[PDB]
Amino acid sequence: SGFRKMAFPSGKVEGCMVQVTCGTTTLNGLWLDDVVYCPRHVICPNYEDLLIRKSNHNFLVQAGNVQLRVIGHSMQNCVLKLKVDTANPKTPKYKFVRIQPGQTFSVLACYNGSPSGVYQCAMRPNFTIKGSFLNGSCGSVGFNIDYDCVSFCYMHHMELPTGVHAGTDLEGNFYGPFVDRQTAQAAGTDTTITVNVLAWLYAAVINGDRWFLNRFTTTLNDFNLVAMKYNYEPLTQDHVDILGPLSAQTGIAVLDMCASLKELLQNGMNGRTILGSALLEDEFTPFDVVRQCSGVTF
Amino acid sequence: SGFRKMAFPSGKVEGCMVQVTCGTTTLNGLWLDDVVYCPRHVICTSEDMLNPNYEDLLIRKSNHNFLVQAGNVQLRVIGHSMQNCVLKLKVDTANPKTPKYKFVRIQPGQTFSVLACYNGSPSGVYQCAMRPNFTIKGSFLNGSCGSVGFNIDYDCVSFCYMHHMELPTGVHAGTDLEGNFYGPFVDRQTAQAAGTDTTITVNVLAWLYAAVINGDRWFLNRFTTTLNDFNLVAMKYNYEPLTQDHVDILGPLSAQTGIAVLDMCASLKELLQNGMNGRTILGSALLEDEFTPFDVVRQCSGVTF
Ligand SMILES: CN(C)c1ccc2cncc(NC(=O)Cc3cccc(Cl)c3)c2c1
Ligand SMILES: CN(C)c1ccc2cncc(NC(=O)Cc3cccc(Cl)c3)c2c1
Ligand SMILES: [Cl-]
Repeated sequence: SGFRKMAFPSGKVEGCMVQVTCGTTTLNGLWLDDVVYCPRHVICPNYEDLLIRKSNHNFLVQAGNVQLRVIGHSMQNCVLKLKVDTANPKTPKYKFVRIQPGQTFSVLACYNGSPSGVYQCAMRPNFTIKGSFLNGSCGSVGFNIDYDCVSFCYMHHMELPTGVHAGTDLEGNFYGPFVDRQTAQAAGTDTTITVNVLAWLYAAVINGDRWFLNRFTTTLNDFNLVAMKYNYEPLTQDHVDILGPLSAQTGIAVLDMCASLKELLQNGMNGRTILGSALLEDEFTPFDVVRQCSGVTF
Repeated sequence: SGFRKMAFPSGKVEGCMVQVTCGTTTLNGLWLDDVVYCPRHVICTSEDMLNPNYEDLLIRKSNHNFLVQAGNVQLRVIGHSMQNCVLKLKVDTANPKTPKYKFVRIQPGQTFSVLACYNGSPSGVYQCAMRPNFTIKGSFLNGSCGSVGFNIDYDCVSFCYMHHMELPTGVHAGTDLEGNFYGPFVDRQTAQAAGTDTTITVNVLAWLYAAVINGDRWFLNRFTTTLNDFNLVAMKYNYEPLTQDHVDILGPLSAQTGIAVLDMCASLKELLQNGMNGRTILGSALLEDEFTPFDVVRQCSGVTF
């Protein structure tokens, strides 16, 4: 029993974190095989013009107490790839994957190439992440683990004026309409991840919290008309299908759980909590709920 | 900016997790140097749990009855001893991945990271706090026994908890790494219930200072209070008493934000009376008590927004 915001074990990623220094800027790099990946703003913009002026020895890469030798450099979108003379002996089995808004991942926050903490978060529908990052955190990475393979999905680049964070996949493509430069950029209006709130309501039922259940059902169209009014993302048939296993386990149809959610939006919690929360939680996917209520190991 | 429930990186602990098997029971062990630490109830059957005589059950076992598996490698047990509610299995191989470590016993209100494990394989990491009633609100399924709680301030792992059991309310009970239980619990299937839980007042105050550091001041007021008047009001909402030690510990956060501890106590009193009125504090609609003053200083910026 119990339900916590759980991150993947970070060990396989900790063994890849390095410190990258260029001039006065120090940030984090990800060392996989003989390449160190880091945000291209470490050279700071006309990034090709700034990069052409740099030589290999201008990039100082430190792995623990060992200085790595940079033997080449190239840029891929907003990510700088530093070829080093030593392959990381701790390189895990890995993939670079681009995630969708609503999907969750673990973040290993780092400063000076040293991991300081791990937390779980979700890619918001406005493509920002509500992270916890201070100056020096750039280059910290987001990941998921499937079996023994680490899927790297995020690299931290910047903090927006509202305190939320923006970054790229490991191929340097930003999530959201953001650019790596000091300009007037703002996070768009955010919405609630509906399929994740539904998954969290199923987790609450599995853990013995059923006060919000009712005898009613709804159509997908009527639910979406209600959901649009409360700044909730539309629920698609794909979301209904994905919630199938949780529906079969608890005996509560997806549209029956939607009728519970509709009543919670229209009337509130009335002084009650669900899984120790007074707000509807949207940072657990249906897969996260099934995994945490089954004990899958890595 | 931002404020998350943050756990320590778990790598140094993952390299210590092993699977311990005795008869039909399989649970987790912590392999440090040449010793595997695990809950002594691994030697029990479910029938034995009502009134187990661990000394009588242990004397009947030999080294080769304990199967220890580290990854895909079987370790050889060359000795065994019991220390309180933990079993210490001497093995013939020292763990090459043994980090710099200490065994520390924590007090209620202290936080720590938990690496939940099944069959010696880590599945997840989360942050939690030792409740005032000595239980932890964890997330554990069957097979999680032996999973450990820890802190990693600098490069040294301080092990503070080993998971032993789940109480009827769904909360969890366990021991320090010397086998002494936190709370009035026993590793026995008997009528045991968690005592009435309370809110960790000093942690809620630390979290209110974190909110001010991050730029939010809506909950502040023009009042102050005495420590005694604050405690009289706090006890009525099931909040732990705030001691002079707690006031002293909050000193640095008070100096950084410019808000006296008893001035922040007056804001908390008002929050308890009024509720949040549709507002949130650091993205939460409830008063959060699982961040210590030390956690806030470690996570938050040194410059107040
Ligand atoms: C310095 N400061 C108070 C913080 C605090 C917190 C910060 C958290 N994350 C990242 C930071 N870094 C940046 O956003 C630097 C930056 C500026 C312009 C463009 C880009 Cl791509 C990157 C933080 C910076
Ligand atoms: C079996 N099951 C549904 C769960 C679920 C969840 C569980 C979470 N933690 C531990 C479990 N294990 C125990 O509490 C076994 C036990 C029983 C009586 C006394 C002792 Cl010392 C140990 C869990 C067991
Ligand atoms: Cl302590």
